[PDB]
Amino acid sequence: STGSATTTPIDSLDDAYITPVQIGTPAQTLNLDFDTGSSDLWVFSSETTASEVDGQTIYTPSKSTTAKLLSGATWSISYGDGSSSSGDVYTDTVSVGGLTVTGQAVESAKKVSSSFTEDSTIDGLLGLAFSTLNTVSPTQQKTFFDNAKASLDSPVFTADLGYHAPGTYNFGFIDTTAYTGSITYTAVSTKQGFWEWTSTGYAVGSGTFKSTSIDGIADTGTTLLYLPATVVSAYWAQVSGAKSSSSVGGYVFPCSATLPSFTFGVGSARIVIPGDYIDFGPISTGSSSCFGGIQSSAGIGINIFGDVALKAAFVVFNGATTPTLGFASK
Ligand SMILES: CCN(CC)C(C)=N
Repeated sequence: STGSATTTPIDSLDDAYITPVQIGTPAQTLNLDFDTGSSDLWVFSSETTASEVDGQTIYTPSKSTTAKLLSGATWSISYGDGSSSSGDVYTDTVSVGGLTVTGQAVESAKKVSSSFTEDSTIDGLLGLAFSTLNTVSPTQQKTFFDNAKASLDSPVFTADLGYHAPGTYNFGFIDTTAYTGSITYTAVSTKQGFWEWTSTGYAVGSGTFKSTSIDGIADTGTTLLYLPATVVSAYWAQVSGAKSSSSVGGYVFPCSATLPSFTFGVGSARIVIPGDYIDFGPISTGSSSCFGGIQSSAGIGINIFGDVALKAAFVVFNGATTPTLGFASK
């Protein structure tokens, strides 16, 4: 089997991407944030504290003939940005782009933190990291991908995120029309439960390539590109007036600037992030100070190849017995 679903930016800045997902019988369609940095599929629901729902579409398990309470199971998750959610668990039929999994754990939120409430466009998350990170207790549950894998034509999914435009998540096949050149594959460590790999270096604009190992994670659920302070300083040094602002919480730059590109290495291959991808707009409405799309990972403990990096590539998440990651230009 295969599946193919369009993913759409939630706003004009590509702050996140939502993908429609069918849950239950008859189908209830929710728009979920596909997140290769976590491993829980959770949704706003009829059980979510009413004051914490503001415009989201909810899953109502009592209206699904295939929903079954997973007795005794609870979940609780907190993300790198300080947000969180928790609740109980149902199993139900879940379909993405024509690919159907029966008996999928659907984690129903009883509580969500303010940033989720405040984002009316995201009805929940669909985790695509390794199932070892799944938070369901006392019996850990599998991701949608892990459940689907044996049925797929090939045990892979691909992320093709758009810049200020829709893109595609495919399951079970590689669309050879969706990228240019060849796909370069690179080794993955699953030791931390992430799609963790090592970039071979970077360049800033038309500058020379610096060969240096940068261990990090491919994370569709993170907006920006978080890299070591040395690398980030070298980038912003090429932008007149750019500075790190503790009050704003990162590097900012004059909105009048033209940003240089940023290149990252994948083996001997190179992925080029155009300068415009690194512009996240005024820090507040009407400001002439703009927020940078490349930021320091120094306070995080891990480097993160988030959407800013991934949207510059066609990315293969290869879930074979020994997983690997593939990157192609597009
Ligand atoms: C987990 C990231 N997130 C969704 C974009 C929020 C609202 N905190």
